[PDB]
Amino acid sequence: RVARLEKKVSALEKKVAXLEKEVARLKKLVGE
Amino acid sequence: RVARLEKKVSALEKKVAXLEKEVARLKKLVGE
Amino acid sequence: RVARLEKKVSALEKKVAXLEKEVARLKKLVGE
Ligand SMILES: *C(=O)c1ccc(NC(C)=O)cc1
Ligand SMILES: *C(=O)c1ccc(NC(C)=O)cc1
Ligand SMILES: *C(=O)c1ccc(NC(C)=O)cc1
Ligand SMILES: *C(=O)c1ccc(NC(C)=O)cc1
Ligand SMILES: *C(=O)c1ccc(NC(C)=O)cc1
Repeated sequence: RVARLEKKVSALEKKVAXLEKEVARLKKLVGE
Repeated sequence: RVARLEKKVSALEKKVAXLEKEVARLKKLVGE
Repeated sequence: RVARLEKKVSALEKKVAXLEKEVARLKKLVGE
């Protein structure tokens, strides 16, 4: 169960890093 | 401890999935 | 290993909370 969790958490880290980059780009595209 | 972590990870997966879908839709609306 | 996963999951939770705030703003500006 911990080895499986480690792999799910690594997959989440890679998806969140990306979303952060895509959201940063969208924020620039949309503007203020 | 591991059961509680499994619950937290499943909740994060459900939030990341969605964010991915919302981001995809926003990308289309910006012209990518 | 368990403490290391708890650290990583906490970090992810605070990055996903945010992404949800910034995606909520983008969706409001583009949608309305
Ligand atoms: C949990 O991810 C976990 C628990 C047990 C094992 N392996 C064996 C042989 O029991 C892998 C992973
Ligand atoms: C951690 O989430 C954890 C550790 C032990 C137990 N024990 C039992 C018997 O349920 C639950 C959860
Ligand atoms: C889409 O945004 C999407 C589709 C399915 C799920 N599933 C669950 C269980 O939340 C999340 C998000
Ligand atoms: C897991 O994150 C983990 C496991 C063991 C230890 N330290 C000792 C002394 O057992 C730290 C962290
Ligand atoms: C986001 O949910 C968030 C982040 C920081 C703060 N800070 C204060 C002091 O209210 C509120 C909400």
